[PDB]
Formats: sequence, structure tokens, C-alpha cells
Amino acid sequence: AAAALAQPVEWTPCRIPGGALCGKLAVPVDYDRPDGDVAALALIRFPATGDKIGSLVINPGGPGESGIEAALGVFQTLPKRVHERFDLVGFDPRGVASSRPAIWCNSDADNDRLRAEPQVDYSREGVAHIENETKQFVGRCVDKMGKNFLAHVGTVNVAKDLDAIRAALGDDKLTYLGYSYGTRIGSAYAEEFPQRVRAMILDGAVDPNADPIEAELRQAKGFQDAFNNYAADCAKNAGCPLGADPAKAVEVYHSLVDPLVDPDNPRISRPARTKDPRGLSYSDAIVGTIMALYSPNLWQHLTDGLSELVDNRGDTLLALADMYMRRDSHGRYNNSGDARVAINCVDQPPVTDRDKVIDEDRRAREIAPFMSYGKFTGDAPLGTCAFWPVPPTSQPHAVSAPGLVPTVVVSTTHDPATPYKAGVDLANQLRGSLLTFDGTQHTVVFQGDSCIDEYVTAYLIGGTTPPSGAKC
Repeated sequence: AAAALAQPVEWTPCRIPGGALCGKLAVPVDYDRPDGDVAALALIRFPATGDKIGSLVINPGGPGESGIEAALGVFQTLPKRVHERFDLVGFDPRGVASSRPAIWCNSDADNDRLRAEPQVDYSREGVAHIENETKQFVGRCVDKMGKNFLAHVGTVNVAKDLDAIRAALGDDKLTYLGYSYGTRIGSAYAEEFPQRVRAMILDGAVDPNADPIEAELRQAKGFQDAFNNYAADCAKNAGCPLGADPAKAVEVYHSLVDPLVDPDNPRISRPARTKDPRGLSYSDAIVGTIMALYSPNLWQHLTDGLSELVDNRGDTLLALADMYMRRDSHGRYNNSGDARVAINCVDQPPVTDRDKVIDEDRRAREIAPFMSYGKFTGDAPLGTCAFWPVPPTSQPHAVSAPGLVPTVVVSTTHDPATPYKAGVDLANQLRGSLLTFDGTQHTVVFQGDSCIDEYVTAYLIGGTTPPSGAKC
């Protein structure tokens, strides 16, 4: 519906708090082919209540996460001063959620069937099974999307979309807040449109120069550290289902989740009983645990989920895994999972070397024993991107944007998903400021911490950056 060239966004009330307005923006699928296929990006806008500086455009990360949904969430925790001075704007990146066309690969049944599998058998036969499933997944993506849209969903094109959004909002310069993956949008935008950046907050950092395997292993270490902090906390509390000795927590954890796999056939699930018909598979138990380690706000749920497992029940861990997968109460998945893969697979060269992948699994098992089953087998499956039918549109490199205004990178000391040091490195590459938050969670801005939010508010409004060494 949105007209292919700079037709202004037609705003209409969303059908929802704060007089929110909604509209669509047309962008070209291929920027080298502006008369070609068009994508329609969905936008949400919460008008400022005071003297408007401009729009605060956010991205929640993922990739594959809806910026409209995140804006609705952020609206509730937005500081009064930011609400006064900025229109809060969310957008769904190309291919995500309400934007069109939307990346779709799996049916709801495809996803359910995969989650029912233990996903633990890394024998040659098990690796072949996983890689066959992966090839069929990629075939489904190609069949539903076509190679042309898949080729162009990457962050390099999201950054160009973002400048079109800036201009469509009437802003001369971009004020931007990005979480996790959204800091790759931020630094890509910073490199291509440095003269358009008014202000940037980047919470939970992606280092675009990282080696993909070492970044994955650092992420594995981040989740093991988070697991360790969760379990040492749990050990102080009565009835801790992992026990009172945190040196034994990984062992006790495996005594609870390992029985969900048939000990004589690793392909056979023995799911824990739930009220849901699915029951709790081993793979969903791990995924639900990973979900809970995103925030101490979810640690009570992990404790509930593990206490249930003592009695061979799995309802809370299943619900946590559903939250991770974004499967709603009617069994419908949103498209975040499929979009996340399709975007990740074009944002850098995939790992295709079998030895590197096998060595990565050998190391991951030692770095993060909570989420590995049994023993190293000598084999491991290639990731989905090794089979991707469309080439990368970005290459790892250190951010180089010399004219860029000072920016703020927020980094949490025991962030499991984007570890602390990645924020230090990103702030170094941007020559920006590093704001430290001491905690065991992924992201922190506009999530209840006045110390963080006061720094962010002063930067968004006055351009003031935190002093060197600032901590919250």
C-alpha cells in the first residue's frame, strides 16, 4: 500500500496508550534497483508531550524482534523527560513482524516437531539428521521468500532503511537507541550516514570485528557465568532445587534434565509431564533455562521450573521456552525465529569448515557444561548459515566512523548474551563513551534503573556523555 517513492507516511491511530500513531514506509528491496520490488515497513509513533526535539527511534535487537512491540514496552518505562522531548518511534525492520514481506520458513508444526527432539545426538548419524533438517529448512525459506528478498534482508540494508525512516519522520538528524543486535544497526548506520547522527545509545554490544566462533564461545561463557550466578544465588535460598553447594549445581542440574533423554538412545525423548500435551523435551528445558538467564527477574521462574523437574514435571520450563520461541497460547509462532536466522546468515561469512565447528563444540562443552549433554563425540553439525543460498552483505571489520558525534555504549558486567568486553571494544571503535552496569542480565536502559536512565536522559537531551569510568 505504501507508495514506492518518498510518499509521506500516512499516520493513523493504532488499533494502545499515549495517542499512538501507526503507518507504513515504502523502501526498495534492492537499493541498486529502486524501480523494483518494494518492502513496506511498519512504524509506531508516540508523540512527545512537550517541546519536541525530534524522534527517538529504537530497535530491540534479535535480530527478528519487533520494534513496534518493543516501543509499546518501552513507552511504559520511558523517563518523563524523554517522553516530553521526543516522539518515541519503533519500526519493524524489513522482513520482521508487521513489515511486508515477512520472512517465513517454518510452519508452526515444523517448529513444534523440532522442539520435541532432544537435539543431543552428535554421532555421525545424529549430525547427518540435524543437517538434513537444516537443508529442508533452507529449502522452505527459499520456496516462501525467493532468493532476492533473502539476499537483501541484512543489516547493511536496514541501515539504509533507517535513514529513510529518519527523513520520513521529519528529523534532520537521527536520535537512536539500539539493544544488542540493534547496536549492529547503529554502527552500520554510523558508518554510512555519520553526518546524520545526532545521538546514539547502544545497550548490549555487538563487535562487528569479532570472529564468529570466538564470539559464540564468549557467549557460551557468558551464559555459564550467568548460570553460575543464578545457582550461587539459589544456593542461599531454602529449597534450592540445585542444592546448597554451588560447586555441584551443574551436576545437579544435569541430574534433572538428563533423564529427559533416553540413556540408551539419544534420539528418544522422555519428556517431563506437563498440562500442555507436548511435555518438556531436553532441548526445551535447555532453551527455557537460557531464557531465564537473560534477567534476574526470571530466576524465580527457573527455580520453579527446576523444582517441577524434581517431580518429573515441566510446565514452567516449557513456558519459558515458549517465551524464548515466541509461541503463543494457541500454538502460533511469530516470525522472529525465521527472521533471526535469515538476517544473521547474510550479516557475515558463515562458518563452513567442519574442523572449526567440531573444535568449537569441544571447547563449548568445557566452557558451558550446563548446556551440553554427554561427552564430546568428535563430530558436530554445521550451523544453518553454512547452507545459506545467498551471500553475505557485510564483512567483519572494526567500526570506522571518524567524524561521528560522541555516542554512549552501555555494557553490563555479566551480560550473558552480549558480554561486557564486547561493549568495551565497540566503544573503543566508535571513540565513544562506555557506561558500565554491574549486573547479570542482557541490556538495562529504560528498564527500571534511575542511575542508567539519568545518564541516558542527559545524553539524549543535552548531549552530555557520562564521565570515563561511569558505573551504575
